[PDB]
This record gives sequence, structure tokens and C-alpha cells, in this order.
Amino acid sequence: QAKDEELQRTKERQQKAEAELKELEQKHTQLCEEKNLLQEKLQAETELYA
Amino acid sequence: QAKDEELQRTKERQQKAEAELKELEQKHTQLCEEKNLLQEKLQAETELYA
Repeated sequence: QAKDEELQRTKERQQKAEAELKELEQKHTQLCEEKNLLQEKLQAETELYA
Repeated sequence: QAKDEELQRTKERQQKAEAELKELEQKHTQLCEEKNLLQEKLQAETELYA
């Protein structure tokens, strides 16, 4: 009873994992952009403070 | 017997997905720490402009 109930949850993990990996793959693409633009903003802000 | 032939491969597909996620999971863990300190610095740099 526990096993074949778990088999329902087990395929849901496979469904979660592919979708979650694509969601992360999309947001690393964004977090590639975030890292450079925030660094550019941070330097220029210090130059203005001087 | 018919079940666990496929379920052994279905376990393999989960193991592949979790291991692939793990490679990313360590890296996003680091990129949480990198983001938190940068977010704190980026906010604090702007607060004195109030």
C-alpha cells in the first residue's frame, strides 16, 4: 500500500525536476545579466560619491 | 517483477535529475551568499541618498 502510493509521488518528482531544471536554466540566464549590470552600477555609484 | 524492471530505470531517471540539480544547487547556494551580501551593500549605498 505504501509503495504503490509512493509510485504516484515518484513520477511527480520526475515531473517537478524537469520543469524545475528549466525554471533554474531560464533564471541563471537572467542571473548572468544580473551579475554584470549590478557590478557596473556599483562602481559608477562610488565614482559619483567622490 | 514487471514493475521493478521499469521502476529501477524510473529510479535512475530521478537519480540523474537530482545529481544534475545538485551541481546547480551548490552553485546557487554560493550565489545566494554572493547575492545577499551584494543586495545588502547595494541597498545601504543608496540609503544615504535619502
